[PDB]
Amino acid sequence: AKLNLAVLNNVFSELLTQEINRSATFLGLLSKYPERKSNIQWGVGMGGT
Amino acid sequence: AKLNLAVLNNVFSELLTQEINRSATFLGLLSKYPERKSNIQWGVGMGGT
Repeated sequence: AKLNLAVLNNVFSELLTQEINRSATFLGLLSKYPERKSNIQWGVGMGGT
Repeated sequence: AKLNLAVLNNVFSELLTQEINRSATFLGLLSKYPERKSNIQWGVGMGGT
């Protein structure tokens, strides 16, 4: 018959461990640009002469 | 009939040599901590978003 076997409390501690891998490497070097249009159009030149 | 044949002192020497391996290598570098609690509780964060 313990006098504090039901009053002692369970407290965690500030030790959150980052376990999941959410990395972004190839997104991090593509030299981003703000295109506010409907579709990107440029010109490709083949031969023929 | 010899004079000092019965009266002999068998004195030892200062040559105690220990032949045991009481080494603590992996224990001696763990950066020991004191704690006063029932059990350590921390939080491991997984993914899910």
